[PDB]
Amino acid sequence: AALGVQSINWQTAFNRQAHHTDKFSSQELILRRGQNFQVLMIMNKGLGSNERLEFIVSTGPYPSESAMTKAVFPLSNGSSGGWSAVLQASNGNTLTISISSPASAPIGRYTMALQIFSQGGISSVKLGTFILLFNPWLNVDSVFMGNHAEREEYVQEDAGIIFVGSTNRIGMIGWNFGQFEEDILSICLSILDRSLNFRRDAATDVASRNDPKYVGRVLSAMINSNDDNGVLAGNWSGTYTGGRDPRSWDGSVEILKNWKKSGLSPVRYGQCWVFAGTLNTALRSLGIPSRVITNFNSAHDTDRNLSVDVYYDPMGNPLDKGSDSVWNFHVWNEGWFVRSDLGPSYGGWQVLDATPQERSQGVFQCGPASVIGVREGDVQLNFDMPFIFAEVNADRITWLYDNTTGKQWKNSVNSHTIGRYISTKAVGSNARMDVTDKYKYPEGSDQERQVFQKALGKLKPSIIGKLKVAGMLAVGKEVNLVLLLKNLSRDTKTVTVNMTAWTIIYNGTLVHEVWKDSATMSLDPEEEAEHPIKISYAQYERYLKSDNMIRITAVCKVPDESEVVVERDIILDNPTLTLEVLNEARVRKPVNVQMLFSNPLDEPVRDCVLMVEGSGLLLGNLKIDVPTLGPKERSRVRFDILPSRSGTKQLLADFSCNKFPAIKAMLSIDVAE
Amino acid sequence: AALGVQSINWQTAFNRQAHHTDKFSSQELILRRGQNFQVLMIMNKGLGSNERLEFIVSTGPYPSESAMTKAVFPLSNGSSGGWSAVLQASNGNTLTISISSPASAPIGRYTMALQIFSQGGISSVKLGTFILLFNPWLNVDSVFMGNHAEREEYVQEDAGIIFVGSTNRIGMIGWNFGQFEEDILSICLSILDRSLNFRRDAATDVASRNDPKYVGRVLSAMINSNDDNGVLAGNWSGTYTGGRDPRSWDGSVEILKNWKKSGLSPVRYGQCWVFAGTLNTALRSLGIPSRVITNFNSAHDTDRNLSVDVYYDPMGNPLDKGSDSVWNFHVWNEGWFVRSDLGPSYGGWQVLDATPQERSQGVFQCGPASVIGVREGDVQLNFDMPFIFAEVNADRITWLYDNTTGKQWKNSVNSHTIGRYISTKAVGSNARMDVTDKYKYPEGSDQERQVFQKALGKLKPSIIGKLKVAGMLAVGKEVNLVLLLKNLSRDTKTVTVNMTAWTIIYNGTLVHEVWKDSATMSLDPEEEAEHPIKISYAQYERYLKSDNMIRITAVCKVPDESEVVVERDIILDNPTLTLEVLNEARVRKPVNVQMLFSNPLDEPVRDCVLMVEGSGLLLGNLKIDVPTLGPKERSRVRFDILPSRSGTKQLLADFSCNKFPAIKAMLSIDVAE
Ligand SMILES: CCCCCCCCO[C@@H]1[C@@H](O)[C@H](O)[C@@H](CO)O[C@H]1O
Ligand SMILES: CCCCCCCCO[C@@H]1[C@@H](O)[C@H](O)[C@@H](CO)O[C@H]1O
Ligand SMILES: [Ca+2]
Ligand SMILES: [Ca+2]
Ligand SMILES: [Ca+2]
Ligand SMILES: [Ca+2]
Ligand SMILES: [Ca+2]
Ligand SMILES: [Ca+2]
Ligand SMILES: [Cl-]
Ligand SMILES: [Cl-]
Repeated sequence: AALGVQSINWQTAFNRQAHHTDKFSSQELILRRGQNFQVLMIMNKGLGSNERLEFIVSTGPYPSESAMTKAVFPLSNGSSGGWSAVLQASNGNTLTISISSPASAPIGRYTMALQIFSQGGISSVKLGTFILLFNPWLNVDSVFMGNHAEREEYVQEDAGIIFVGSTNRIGMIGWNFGQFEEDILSICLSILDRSLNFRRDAATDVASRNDPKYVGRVLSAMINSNDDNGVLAGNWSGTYTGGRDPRSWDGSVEILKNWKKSGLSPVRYGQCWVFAGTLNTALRSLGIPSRVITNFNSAHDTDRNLSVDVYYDPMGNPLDKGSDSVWNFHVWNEGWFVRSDLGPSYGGWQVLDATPQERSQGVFQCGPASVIGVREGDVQLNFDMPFIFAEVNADRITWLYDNTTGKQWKNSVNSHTIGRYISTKAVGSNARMDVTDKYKYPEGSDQERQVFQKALGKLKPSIIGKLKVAGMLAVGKEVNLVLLLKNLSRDTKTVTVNMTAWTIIYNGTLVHEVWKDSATMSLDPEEEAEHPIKISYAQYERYLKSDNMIRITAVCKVPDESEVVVERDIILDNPTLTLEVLNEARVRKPVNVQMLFSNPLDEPVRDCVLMVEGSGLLLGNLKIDVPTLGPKERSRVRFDILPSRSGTKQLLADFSCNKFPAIKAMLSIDVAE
Repeated sequence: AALGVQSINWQTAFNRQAHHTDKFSSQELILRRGQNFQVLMIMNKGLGSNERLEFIVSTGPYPSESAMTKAVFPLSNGSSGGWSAVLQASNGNTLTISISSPASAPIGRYTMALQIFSQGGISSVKLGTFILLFNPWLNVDSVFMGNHAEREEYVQEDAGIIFVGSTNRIGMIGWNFGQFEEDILSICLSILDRSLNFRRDAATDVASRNDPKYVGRVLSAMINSNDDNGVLAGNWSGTYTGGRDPRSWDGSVEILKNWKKSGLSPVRYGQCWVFAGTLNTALRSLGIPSRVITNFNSAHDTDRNLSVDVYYDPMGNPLDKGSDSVWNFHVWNEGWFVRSDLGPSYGGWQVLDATPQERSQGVFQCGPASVIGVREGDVQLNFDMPFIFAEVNADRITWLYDNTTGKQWKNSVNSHTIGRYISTKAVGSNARMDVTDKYKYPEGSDQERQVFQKALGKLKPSIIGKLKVAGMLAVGKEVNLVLLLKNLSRDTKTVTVNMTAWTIIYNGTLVHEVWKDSATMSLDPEEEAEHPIKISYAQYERYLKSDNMIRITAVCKVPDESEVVVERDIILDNPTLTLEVLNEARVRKPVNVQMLFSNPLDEPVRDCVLMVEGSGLLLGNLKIDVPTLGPKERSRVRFDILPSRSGTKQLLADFSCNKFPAIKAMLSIDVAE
């Protein structure tokens, strides 16, 4: 009887454990390239001296050996370095075989078949399928990350922290990456089979999947629905009808599953941190060490001159006049891998940004950009460095613009305001890790100025004032500020002060004027004076958005002297939302939790919805409808979670209502077992 | 100045599109009879009311008006049914003329001249030439085929399917008719100027080219080199030195062009499907709807008694005795046209056979034969009905013959074995369409025997055994069969079993004995016995031909009882050969393809040649030399094809080496615009 296969034991638990892929909820054989895995093949008879087994693996719709998307190798001792199979032992008709794959193999879904040469004939049968990912544990793999602690954080951690807020009050929201949640790995993999690149040339695309630079750039494009039926639809208008307020999301899970479930229609809506969290999930799921980065005072230089313009009118009104803009903050990602295309000094963290800001080669894609290169100003290197360098270190010019006279006139230039407190979650904790020094030389140093010039070269008053915050700033309470002015001349001066307050979106989008006022003051030499700014809840509540941001401006003028513009963006805190576990947490053991929220307003809050999730704590997202809550009353909502993986877990919740959209809350929980 | 032509616009693109002749690669004006075409004739002046224009068309070496091979008609309305010219419009000196031809005009190359009567004189000038073909679109043309799908398959399709194999397992080979390839039409037209009929009387020949029955019969003679320096030299010997193995060809293109390239020397070598594929090409190019028919168990009755004899000796050897013979299968063609010579009930499909088996009027020609007439047994009607009727319905007599005693004796008579699974490619797909019901009444039905007698009238054991296949049959593997015997007697019987195994050509030609064995058995009443028949690769490899067929025979004798003859022809499969395109296919876009072949033998295969072709995919035939391939090794050959016509195309390959002649592969490819 001709040689043949009766069955195959993939020893999935054993291999996935050794390959560090055991956390994915999938039942599939998930492996990482460049590392051996062992299988048991039960034949119908003993391997004959004149018989031969040839293993065949292939990925993509057009597998070919020349493209490395297909390999044929014989069961023969020794490793060719690339694909190979070694007969480790024979017991009866069972063959213990060790299979090896090259460190540079394309990632993705593969099929394995067995060609059998026996008795003057040939037979072929499919053995099965498996998934192959990047290997951060393998020294020769481009995504190699040697340190244990870092690799765990940047690859194995599914709970994260993204910094937000403003440079004056940095905050943070929890984010459920959930790369191990059911179907997430599958969906992230399917993204590559849906890109513009794949539709253009599937054979070439699949072959390029052995490159983190290529995979990274594709994802920075596919995470946004722009140009390719990607995942997230961006919206910075303040009005999110037809979707969800970008701030209500708590993780990447619901986003990706909704994308797939909707037949791949855009998920509405997202803003930069949503794009980043989702991209991070994809990157970590595929094996590319990655983290999320927050840059405050992030500039969008559409001019390629490393300079951005902001405008105000004589009355102190901020204007949306230039195509460029400065965001309170912008979030993006960094992937870890060598850069064979740039050289040995440019490996390490690489910037990747799925937020659609600047078109690259016609489409909304961004990165990878060597962070090391950005710091040195080597903006001629791929990819998108001019733009990225601009985000972290463009100069900022303030202009005065009077539409009535059509006259425009330069006021000042700030070369240190843009690119501050660049942050990312610390390894092993929620602390804030400041990586500003990695993106650029110190502000005020001759070096950052030399680099700026270098980068650009490649691409080409009596009155002083200050806005100070007085007392708590929280949605529901009145806003109290103080404009402090001082006369630094030896002559008494008369200053005319025009002020305004506008609610804004975090990127700078102006929503509405909520307050304005003018005043004239008499200041003797050295005299210091102050003008109080009071904005009631009744005045700002109507036009305040989930960003809880307000732009305060004061244009001060003295006869014969240029205007003095005093700026300040303030952020009002949301009332507190709390989560509490009512007992010890143990895996597979139900634990009661309760949400607490007190309405600080004189009116009730309605249409209250509580959204809860957390990988390893709850399967998917829990949605709970909470009844109208009277003024000064408290809502107590109880629900049960069911831990599934022991360790330090993160439970996140969002509480949205008519007067308070997207109030966030997070609770760390230690699950034992 | 006298009236004269300045230039003429044949509006080729427009007229060919209307005449359904736009697919031919030629630059010439190709038209179909009975349909008008439009030309623009720019004269040197206006057409005077006293001037006159006479058009003159002519075809052949002796253009004659009474023979319809020459026609003179005035530029005046009133379509005289046949040739005519109508002045549709006059703009400046440009005359828009519409020319009509008769539905019964002779096909072929025509010259068109113009006679001008101006200013009391006469001038004459040649306008140009055009090609005129049959018109299956014209209701009054004898080749008319009203159904769209059928006409598209039988006239416009250049990719085909020919069924082969045996009654025990019907296979199929792809064939590239290529009627639209460069020079093919021209060559097919030239065949008519090279026939015995043309050389005999060119004047009458060309005049007769208005008759599809005539054109059809001529081609059935000229496709074979016999008697007239025709195209193909047949060879059924198993040895093809000095030419190509009949099974290596993939189409009619290479064949016709070679015929022309060699100064009309015979192309070596062909067998029935090759003659048929080539004839089919000629028929379709000239405009005669046609398809290829495969008849299994095809009989060659040379005695005209509708009976064929097969002989075996006592030792179980098949013998080559008697003029007749029974082919495992035989291929031929059917053309579609009315039969004015036979009557209203005999139109439709007409048998045409270019394979030289039986001379007709001393020439190797065959048909047309009304298929409807064959079914009815109307064998007195032209042409060659006795022979064709016998091919599909002759009775088979099995004889025993011992040359040592010179004695011969009947063993059995079979009236159902001849003419089975008569098949043709389905319209629009590669499915097998069985047309047995068109050639004869049901085997076993009273009618079938009524017609058989009618046709002939116009011309004038205790042991039962079965041969069964044990395991797969493939060139390289051993052959395993079993002779199953059973004694149906009430008394114990002793049976002597003599067996043999002969490699054969598909037509019955005996090549060589590769195995023989004898055994005597004693079987009790109802007892069943089995005798194993095992033939190793070494035993048959030396005598197996490209046909890959072996004839197994068993003559069982019991004292006082007649011999029981058990027969079984088997087909060994060739090792697999596959083609795979590595991307989408689009017009003018080069796309890579890969050939996959694995050597199953313990020895290497040499002289490896890969032949590839396919209309609309490659211009002509691609020839690739493949390096020697060691045992158990795989050959990885890559090459590019260049789609030139959108639609479903057919790629064909032939891989020949010393140990494996003519391995076939076929791949359907969808070419986008
Ligand atoms: C120079 C004095 C002003 C700076 C510190 C003021 C004390 C508290 O700091 C305030 C916070 O309380 C406030 O909610 C946020 C939001 O924008 O802004 C900070 O500057
Ligand atoms: C009675 C035996 C026929 C029943 C089918 C048994 C399964 C395989 O059938 C065999 C094929 O494998 C073989 O290659 C061809 C060639 O002639 O002949 C068939 O009978
Ligand atoms: Ca996109
Ligand atoms: Ca700019
Ligand atoms: Ca700076
Ligand atoms: Ca001939
Ligand atoms: Ca006969
Ligand atoms: Ca019959
Ligand atoms: Cl998954
Ligand atoms: Cl031609």
